[PDB]
Amino acid sequence: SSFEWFGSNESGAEFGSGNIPGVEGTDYTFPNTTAIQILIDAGMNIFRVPFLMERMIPTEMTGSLDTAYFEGYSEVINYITGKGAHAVVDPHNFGRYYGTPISSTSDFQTFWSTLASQFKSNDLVIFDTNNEYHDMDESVVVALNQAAIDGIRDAGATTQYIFVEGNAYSGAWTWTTYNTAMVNLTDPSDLIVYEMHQYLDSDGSGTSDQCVSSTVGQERVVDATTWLQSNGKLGILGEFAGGANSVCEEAVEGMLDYLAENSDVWLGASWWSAGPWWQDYIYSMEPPNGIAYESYLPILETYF
Ligand SMILES: *[C@@H]1O[C@H](CO)[C@@H](O[C@@H]2O[C@H](CO)[C@@H](O)[C@H](O)[C@H]2NC(C)=O)[C@H](O)[C@H]1NC(C)=O
Repeated sequence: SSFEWFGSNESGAEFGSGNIPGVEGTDYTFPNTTAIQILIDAGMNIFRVPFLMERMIPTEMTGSLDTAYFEGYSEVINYITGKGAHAVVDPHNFGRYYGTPISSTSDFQTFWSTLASQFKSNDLVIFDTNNEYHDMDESVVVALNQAAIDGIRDAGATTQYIFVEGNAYSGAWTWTTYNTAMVNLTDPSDLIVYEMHQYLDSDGSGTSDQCVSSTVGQERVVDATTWLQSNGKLGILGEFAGGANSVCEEAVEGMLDYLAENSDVWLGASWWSAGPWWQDYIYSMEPPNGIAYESYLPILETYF
């Protein structure tokens, strides 16, 4: 292999974000375990599974677990890890709860204790503090990541890796601009990995199948790599995608090339995304039909 990890996001349980709590099979759905097996069969060994905070612990983030939503969610997590792959537990929330930016470190830490308690003995679980903090003050974002860490560990979830995420959608290309204060994160178990996202379209939003250039991928992860090398941190590219065309594919190959050459900071990547409701989606990695599945899986498998 080139990386310690390589996998895909498995979306569905976070869809219908406009509808809280929402109803399974209408607003949202869970990932298909059979389809995950196919990607395991192909050589993928880590799976990031988004979910909404408000659906997991309704009303208040110090509250109790929704039994139904948590069992739909855990069934997928226990399938991934029961097959010996890592499962990334991902509250897909942008640093906001019911749309308000999160500003209580003690409440966020209570949220994470409650959640991380239900997974404390599954070493294959990874905890992801929050998906893409944005438009919040840097200090608050940093403290929230430290709150999550504290609630995870104090819940006894002490062997699992913790993916922490930066401000500014935790993009790699803006990391040294917004997220230099994220060095000051500690963890008693010392298993912090910095999870960065990188898309290759003009604004980096990853909503287009067009890339800026066949070198834009590596160009957008060089700064972030020297920050990890300099300050002695580990990184994982938690989301990345390209359109099904040659220029994009060249840019993903050149970025992954660069990351794999720097294996000593970069532990791997995860594609955005797989999951059973993507259909026509320009980045769908979901078998048997997904546009990325046909075009990129043959490419990415070179790095497994
Ligand atoms: C989950 O994934 C499996 C594997 O892709 C899907 O099974 C396929 O289902 C369609 C028709 O329903 C068939 O064309 C394929 O032959 C099936 N492949 C199998 C069984 O390996 C299954 O439909 C998916 N379930 C969902 C999306 O709910």
